[PDB]
Amino acid sequence: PSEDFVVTDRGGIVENSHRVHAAVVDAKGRLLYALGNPTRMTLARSAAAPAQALAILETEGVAGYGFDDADIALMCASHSSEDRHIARTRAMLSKIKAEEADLRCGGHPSLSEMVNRSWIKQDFIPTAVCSNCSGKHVGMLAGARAIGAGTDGYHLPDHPMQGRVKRTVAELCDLDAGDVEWGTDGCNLPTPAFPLDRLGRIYAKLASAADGSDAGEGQSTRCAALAHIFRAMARYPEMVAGEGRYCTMLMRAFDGALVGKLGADASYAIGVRASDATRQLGTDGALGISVKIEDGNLEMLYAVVTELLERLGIGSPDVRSQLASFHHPQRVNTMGVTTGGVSFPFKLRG
Amino acid sequence: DPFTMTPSEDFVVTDRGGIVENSHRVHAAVVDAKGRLLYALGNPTRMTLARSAAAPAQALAILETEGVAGYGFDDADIALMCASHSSEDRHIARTRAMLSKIKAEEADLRCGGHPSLSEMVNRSWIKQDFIPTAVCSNCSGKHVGMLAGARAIGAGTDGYHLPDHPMQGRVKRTVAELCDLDAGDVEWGTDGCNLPTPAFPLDRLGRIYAKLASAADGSDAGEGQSTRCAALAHIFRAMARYPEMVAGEGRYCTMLMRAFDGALVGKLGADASYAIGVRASDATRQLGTDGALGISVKIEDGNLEMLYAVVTELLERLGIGSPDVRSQLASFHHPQRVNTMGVTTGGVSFPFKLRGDDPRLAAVAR
Ligand SMILES: [Zn+2]
Ligand SMILES: [Zn+2]
Repeated sequence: PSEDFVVTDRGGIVENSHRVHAAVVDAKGRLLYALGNPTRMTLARSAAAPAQALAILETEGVAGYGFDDADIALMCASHSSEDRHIARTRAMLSKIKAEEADLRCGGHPSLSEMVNRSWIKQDFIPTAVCSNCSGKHVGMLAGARAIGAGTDGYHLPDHPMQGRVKRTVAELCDLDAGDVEWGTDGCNLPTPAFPLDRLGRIYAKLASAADGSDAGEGQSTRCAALAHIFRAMARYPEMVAGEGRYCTMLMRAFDGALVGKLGADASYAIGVRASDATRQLGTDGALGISVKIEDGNLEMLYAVVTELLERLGIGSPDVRSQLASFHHPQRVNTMGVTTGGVSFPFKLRG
Repeated sequence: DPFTMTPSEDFVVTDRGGIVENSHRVHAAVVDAKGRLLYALGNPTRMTLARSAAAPAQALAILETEGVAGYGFDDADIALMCASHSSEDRHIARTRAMLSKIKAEEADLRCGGHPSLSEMVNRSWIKQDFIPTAVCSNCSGKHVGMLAGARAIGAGTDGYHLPDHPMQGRVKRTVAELCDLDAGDVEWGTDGCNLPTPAFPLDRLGRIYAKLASAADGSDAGEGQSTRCAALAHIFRAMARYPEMVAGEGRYCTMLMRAFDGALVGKLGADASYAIGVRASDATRQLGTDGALGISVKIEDGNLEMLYAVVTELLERLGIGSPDVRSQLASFHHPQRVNTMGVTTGGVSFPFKLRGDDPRLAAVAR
């Protein structure tokens, strides 16, 4: 495994360096390109949300609630707690006849500094309905209600809804139950850990299912649900994160060519639909990308993800230039002087 | 394998339920009053931007500027020269009092405003829609001292912050001399407050602080000192007596220095460097030196929360502190990992190994 770093400098002098791991996999999960240790055991955190959305959508009876594509995107989200995410959360609660008091997630400072500053000015204390995970929680309420399971402990590991989540994660990873480890996330759900390349496998299967759907293929019910999830994220990326957020600007820039998702502590995953770019990389199908910054730095994650799309030729220069402020973050001091930059001395191995 | 551990494996690590979340490479040097390396983590000579952990050397360059003594700066003013302060009202007030002492105005500052280094101060700013200005800079005390030096020598206050200005020529020389380095062995960038900022091997940052602490020792014992040594001792005394000017309420540097009640001074450098100067004590003697001691730390990826955890762990391993004094730092030592429903999800640990084994075990500094 290579010593792959992203490095920041001040006047050419090394400031910080961050170890990068990355996996690029085809639709079956075969490893195509790598940085660092592409199989590093990694907490997927909220980059697992589409698999959790799959578990929700595959639960008997959930279809009768009439969740729409923006609802599903919110199930996939780490949203910024904008008023529009709160509103959709309440509208999802109304659809399943539940109440904010039924949520088992808690409030937290918004993932958007601008939202949080507006909260601070107004003395606003976030509650359960503000959780960046509030959409997947409503979905898990919905699933528990759907099969009659009882709603108080829908978040606990021994509840049938978390059993479905756990089975669904392992099946998407093509792992045995024993090879996925579990802790607890900030929103109080079980959260999985598995080799980094398998996170890319999940998103390659999202993008693969989307390709099979627009191609009129016989699809399994699971493939069709994955296709729907892809479609929902790509259509409502503002629900997946929010205004000014990397995930939203990425997906907006690519206009349905890919879906992408943040994991807390600096994981990222992308599913890329089949394209001239994927074919040039040497695969006849969809593509998956997963990334982990070893030390957890988000600013460096987004810089590295954007540099990696460039290395991979994914997008056009014009399309990627929408992400320019993430690719080379601003390094400007309190008097407007540029003090340094970011570098990418890493080499993608194939 | 505990019998093949290497500096490349010196890490501080967070976990979720025992599953590794993040890991951060640790570099540290522990040196005696002459800079002799006593203990190390990672690469103790890593070329490193000291950032505002260099501030006591800039304060020294200010105080050794002929004619500055006539302004009547007091020990709290000097502590503020050594500061990365929280932009509390008292820090802003002292900045304006220092401007008045040298007959200058806020428009003479060449630093700019920025969100407070204190979350609580920043919250009050956000409520009031307050836009911070030059006089709010965490470096304002330093900048005023540089204005004072430029005035005292007749240099001209426009440009005091630029490398070619004699005040910055004084800084650059003073820094190299404290590190015992030739000029070509210190590199220079520009910091957030718009001053030249130095980079030199990590151990030399410990060297500067060992020299602060040593000078304090000599002054307190009544030894005849050079003008420089007496000035170092004054800087030490100022930081240790007014630690709230060096940082602010709730800040690590202030809580560290209050807890130790004069036994040491310590200072943050941005992007996760730390420096501590320790007066001679039973603890330093058990560590095997007959004088003062300096410590310098760098988290490679720049994480501050991990910095404070690591510095506190390292003080415990060095036997510096009592569990009682060091217990005021307990929230820094083991950062809370509690989710939005009050459940603890994980923790920090310190898989690093202080060195200073089989002779065939190479200690390749990395
Ligand atoms: Zn969550
Ligand atoms: Zn400064």
